Amino acid sequence: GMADIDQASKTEMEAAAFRHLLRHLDEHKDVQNIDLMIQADFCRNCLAKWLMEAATEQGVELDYDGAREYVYGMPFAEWKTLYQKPASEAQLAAFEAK
Amino acid sequence: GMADIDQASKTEMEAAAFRHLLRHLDEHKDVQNIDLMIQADFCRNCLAKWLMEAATEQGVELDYDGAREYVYGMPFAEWKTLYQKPAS
Ligand SMILES: [Ca+2]
Ligand SMILES: [Ca+2]
Ligand SMILES: [Cl-]
Ligand SMILES: [Cl-]
Ligand SMILES: [Cl-]
Repeated sequence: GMADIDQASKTEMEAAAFRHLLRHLDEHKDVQNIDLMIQADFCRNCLAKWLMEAATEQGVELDYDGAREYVYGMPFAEWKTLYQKPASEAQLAAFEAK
Repeated sequence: GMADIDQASKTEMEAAAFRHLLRHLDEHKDVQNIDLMIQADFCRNCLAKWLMEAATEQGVELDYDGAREYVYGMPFAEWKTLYQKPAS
């Protein structure tokens, strides 16, 4: 199991799995952040925030724009223009519900 | 940005963010795998499969039950009996 694997390999595997998640989300641009928030309490923006937190743990610098640019594969502003639809009344309500 | 960070730190950050997502999902055991499949096209089993694929990349064995035990924080059988509900 995981307990049996050397730390360096485990870190590489967890890193690889994270990058896989980024590709998956990039391949499903129809999957909206507000729906991720409603269903699962996280979205692409949270992954960017979590990277910034990890940057602090590693003594390195990453700001939110840089983190988002990495997560989205381009500047957030461009992603928003090209791909994002604003929330529906039902999504706002359902977000307000949770 | 991310391209400016040394490779070892960047790897550590990606791994940390993956472990954060695991803790997040463990904190939301209410969030069923079906809803994740519906809304996001992946679920906890997917994360475990991706970890299996990453193990192969690293020249180590991690089988599916091993991967799921890690992702879920306990054997999947036990998780299914305690947390999984039939789909409405
Ligand atoms: Ca990407
Ligand atoms: Ca866990
Ligand atoms: Cl979105
Ligand atoms: Cl957003
Ligand atoms: Cl489930």
